[PDB]
Amino acid sequence: DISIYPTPKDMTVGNSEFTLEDSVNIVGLADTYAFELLKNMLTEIKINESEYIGESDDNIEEMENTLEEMNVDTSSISKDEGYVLVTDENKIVIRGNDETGTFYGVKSLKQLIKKNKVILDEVVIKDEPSFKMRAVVEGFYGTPWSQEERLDQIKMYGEYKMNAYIYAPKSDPYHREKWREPYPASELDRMKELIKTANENKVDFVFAISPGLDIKFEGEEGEADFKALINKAETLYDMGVRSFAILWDDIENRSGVQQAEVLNRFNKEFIKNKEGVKPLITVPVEYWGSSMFNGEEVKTYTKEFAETLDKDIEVMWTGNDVIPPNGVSLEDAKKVSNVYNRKMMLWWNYPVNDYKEDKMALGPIYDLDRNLDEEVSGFIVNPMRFSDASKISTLTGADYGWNSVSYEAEKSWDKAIEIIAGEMKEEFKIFANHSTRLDTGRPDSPEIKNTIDSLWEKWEAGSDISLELSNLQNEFSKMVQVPNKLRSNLENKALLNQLDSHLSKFEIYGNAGLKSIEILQDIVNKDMSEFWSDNFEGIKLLRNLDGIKATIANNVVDPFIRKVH
Repeated sequence: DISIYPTPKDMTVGNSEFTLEDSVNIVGLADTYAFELLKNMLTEIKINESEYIGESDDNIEEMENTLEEMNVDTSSISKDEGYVLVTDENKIVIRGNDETGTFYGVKSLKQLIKKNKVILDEVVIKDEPSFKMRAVVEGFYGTPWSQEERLDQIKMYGEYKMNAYIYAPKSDPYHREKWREPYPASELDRMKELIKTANENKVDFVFAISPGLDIKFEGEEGEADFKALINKAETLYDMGVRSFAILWDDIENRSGVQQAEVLNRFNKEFIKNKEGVKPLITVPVEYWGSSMFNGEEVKTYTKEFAETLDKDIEVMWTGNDVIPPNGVSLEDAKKVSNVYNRKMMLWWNYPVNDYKEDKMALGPIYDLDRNLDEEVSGFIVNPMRFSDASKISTLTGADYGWNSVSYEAEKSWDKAIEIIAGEMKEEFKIFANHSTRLDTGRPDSPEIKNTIDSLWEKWEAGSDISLELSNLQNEFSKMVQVPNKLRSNLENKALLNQLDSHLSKFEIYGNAGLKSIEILQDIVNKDMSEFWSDNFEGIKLLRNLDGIKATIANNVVDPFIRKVH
């Protein structure tokens, strides 16, 4: 099956395939990057000068040979970043609605090519995003991503059509403690590389400022602090920053009016007059739904903040809670969008694990309303400080952000695991299955849990539990085997290193689970001698588990083994 990720809005596969000659000839004028992409891919074919055909164009080009050729398929792709992609048996058309659309068209093409002959299936794809902003924020506490990780992350975003990176590292003082101060000389090449890499990838580099700890609003100092703010933003503009955010999350000041005013002035006196600068982004003091309401009434801060703030300023919130245990429903978002008189942006606190750092979140974006896009214009993933380990969840986030209507968590998770773990995808999922739930997320190993819950009812009733024991034994044997196989074969070694303690603990859980079954079986067999021995071995395995810091399988398997003892 043809597989494009994120899942395209509209895709129809054709009957035939075709192959490519060693010469191509591309007709198109076109986005530098979309075009340089097309090239690097062909050369991974050559460009002929005369008469197989590949027409790559944006709508702003109104290119003749392209628009003419594309008569067979009709265009109601209107949204920004939308594109159409056609292949037929031999022409291939890459028509965006814009420079980004054309880039994404090529990204989808790059996933169509099967390489030996080099074939390219025939399809019509009509495609565009559910959310206009699909971002990752560096918003965890703990050790920041390194330069290599950041660059690596940015490239992944462009690959999967995420269009923004919010640079908000808690430990970088020039975003916060020293917000007034421009970036030193030493830092400039570091930042430009980020910005340039983001630009080449159609990823908005968003610079976040958190002035809230000491900013002044009142009088002479207010005017100074405001000038400081304008200046800093000018610096960043000079580096190439075209997207900005001012954050009030997690500070002292509770003046909604003054904060909104600072934002409106900045929006007025900086944003709208600077060329290519995108809408300002903010986050309130009351950034979770429940913080915004006292019963049915809107709280003072939110009332003043929302009433004062210009409607074209984007506002992030986290859902009903800081970490919503059961995702975010359309009605949750409606309640907040009604107060703010605008589509909200969802800052989604998963896979971030900074509040539970010994457990990795390796599951799909889960329990977010399929039709959130009705009230929400932005989807923002807050990842773990562990970059490679964050990728699986983040990619499901890319899929949801791009195509929320057709997003299915489990099927999406399968594809992300395949992207990240390759040939080891089955072994990886067996592991990741036990590591999805933190304060939010898909519940861990749900079938195993049902098996156990069902087992205990039968056990208390003295009914035969052979099928369940058999089922559990299969699971536990896989748990025993997958760590060595992953340690041996997982190609992503940063990922392997991040997970190594978890994998070792997982192997011991497998063994402890196998022993727990034996203990249960001993009781059924009324074999007092065998029971004593197994019980003793089981206590030792429990001790081995308790000695390892890493948290995995802690909601389902762990209580099972402890209940048996």
